[PDB]
Amino acid sequence: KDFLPLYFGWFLTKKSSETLRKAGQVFLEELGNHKAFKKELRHFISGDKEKLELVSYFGKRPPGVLQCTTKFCDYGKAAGAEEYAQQEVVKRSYGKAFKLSISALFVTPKTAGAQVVLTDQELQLWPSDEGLPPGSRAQVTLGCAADVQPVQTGLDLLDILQQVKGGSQGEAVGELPRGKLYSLGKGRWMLSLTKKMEVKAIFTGYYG
Repeated sequence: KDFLPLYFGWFLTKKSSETLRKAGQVFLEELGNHKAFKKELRHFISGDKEKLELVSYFGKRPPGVLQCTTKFCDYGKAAGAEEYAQQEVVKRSYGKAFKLSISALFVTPKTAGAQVVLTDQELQLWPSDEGLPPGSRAQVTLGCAADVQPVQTGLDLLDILQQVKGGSQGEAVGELPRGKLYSLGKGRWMLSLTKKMEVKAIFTGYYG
C-alpha cells in the first residue's frame, strides 16, 4: 500500500496566487483604516498607539502559493482519507487545471480568507465527511492570528454564511473599490465583491 498526500487541494498558479494575495493585503489595509472598523475595535481584540495594523495581526500567512484544500489525509491517517483518494473523480482530476470563483473576502479575530464558490464538477472533488449547502466551507486562507490553525478559516466562513442566511448581514457600513463592506459583529467582516475574482489552479496532492 502506497501512502497518500498530506492533503489534496487546488493549488493556485504563481500569477493567480500573487493576484489574490495582493488583493487580500489591500483589503486588510483598507479594512484596518475604515471608520466602521475602528469603532468596533473592542469587539475585535480584548487588548487595549491607537491603530491596529491587520497585516501585522494576521502574522501567520501561507509561505508558498495560495490553495483551496479539499481533503486533509495526513498520509492516510485521517478518517476517510483512503476512501476519498480512491474515488475515480479524484484520480481522474489529479493534475488537472480548474478555475475557482472568489465571491468575497472576510476577516475575523482568528482568520482572513477568500470565499470560494465551487462549480458542480468541482463539488465532485469536495469530500462528504447544518443548513448550508455542501461546499459552503470552501475557502483560500490568507492569514491567521498567532495561535490559530488552518482548519479555523473554513469554520469562520460557515459562521459568517449563517449570519448572512439569517438576514443579520445588515446594510453595508462602507464601500470599497472592490465591493460593499459588511459588519456582522463579534469582529466579523465581509467584502462582497462586485465582480467575482477568477483564479487558475491545479488539483493535486501536497506531501510536505
